[PDB]
Amino acid sequence: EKTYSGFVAIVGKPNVGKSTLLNNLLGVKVAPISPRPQTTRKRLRGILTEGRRQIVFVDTPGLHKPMDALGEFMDQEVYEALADVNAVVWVVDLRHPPTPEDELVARALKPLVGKVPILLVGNKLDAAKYPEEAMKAYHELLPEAEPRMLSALDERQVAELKADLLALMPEGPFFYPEDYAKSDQTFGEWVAEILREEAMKRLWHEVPYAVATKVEEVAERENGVLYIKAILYVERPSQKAIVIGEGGRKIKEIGQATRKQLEALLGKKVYLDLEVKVYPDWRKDPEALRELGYRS
Ligand SMILES: Nc1nc2c(ncn2[C@@H]2O[C@H](COP(=O)(O)OP(=O)(O)NP(=O)(O)O)[C@@H](O)[C@H]2O)c(=O)[nH]1
Ligand SMILES: [Mg+2]
Repeated sequence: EKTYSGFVAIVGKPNVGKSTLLNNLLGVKVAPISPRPQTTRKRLRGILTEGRRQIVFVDTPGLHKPMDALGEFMDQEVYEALADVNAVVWVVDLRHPPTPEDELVARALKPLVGKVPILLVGNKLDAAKYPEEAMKAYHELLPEAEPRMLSALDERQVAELKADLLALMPEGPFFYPEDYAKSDQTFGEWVAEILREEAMKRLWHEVPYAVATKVEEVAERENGVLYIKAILYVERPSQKAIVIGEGGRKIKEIGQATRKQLEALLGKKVYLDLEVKVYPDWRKDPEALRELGYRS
């Protein structure tokens, strides 16, 4: 009879496991993940429907001090993610004590204390040496939050968190139909993000942060083969050379890894063509940002 529905923002500094947590809460990979401290750049909605209850999760960019136009967009994305939700999941890395970036998040959540439930989720319990001490320090930054320690990779602990969040949703009609996709994004966007993820993990120094991607063509082909053409943009000529690599070895590595992940997630054959292009300092180009989808 009755139905419950709400939004849950997932926030925290970069690299704590926010996107990993979302994918595991949903049971399907919808968000890019990488070991680099600036992977997510735009809010991403993950739709969880369980029985008569629905949660629209909002993954967000890691909170940080903006350095350029892209950073400003990202900062605005976090701010807007926190404007109207029914609960907030603040993810922290239990492997170390709070950093100034974590304190930045605690500060951003103060106005929500007492207004919306805040769950302080300590992540990476599996790799933390001093989980308890770390968790205690994080909690002192926002005493009002409900603390818990887990690994976003642990099925049982994540399922427990999911149950606790569903019980917090207010009565109301579902925001999305119960048969809606697991995330609110186009197939093209999802593919471009998978490619960016594989690129970021295989590039170093400043290059990962200069990478943007876009799918320009998707089409049925060959013998049940899905054809995909995508562009990997960089900000400068020296980066293009490095992404391509000696004899095109680097871009081939990236392309192969992306094709294989795509085939494993889609369960079908994929033929992927990649082209590397320079989009002149696009992170500072308002027009470029709009073309690339970082619009607002
Ligand atoms: N050992 C361990 N690693 C984890 C866990 N959860 C996430 N990670 C790792 O932490 C890194 C960052 O995870 P990710 O989900 O991209 O973090 P994020 O908070 O979304 N980063 P950003 O804000 O930049 O988008 C990845 O290498 C990921 O595999 C966990 O429970 N245990
Ligand atoms: Mg992320």
